[PDB]
Amino acid sequence: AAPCFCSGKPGRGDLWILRGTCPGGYGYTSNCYKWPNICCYPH
Repeated sequence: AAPCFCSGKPGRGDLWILRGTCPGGYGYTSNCYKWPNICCYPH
């Protein structure tokens, strides 16, 4: 998933698409949100 950076966080995160929240089964907890998509942390 994307190299897409988050706010405060260099490097990368996963680009998720038009989700208001990230899947709970994956392992995230930290994410940054950019409708109509998202990228998700940790990375």
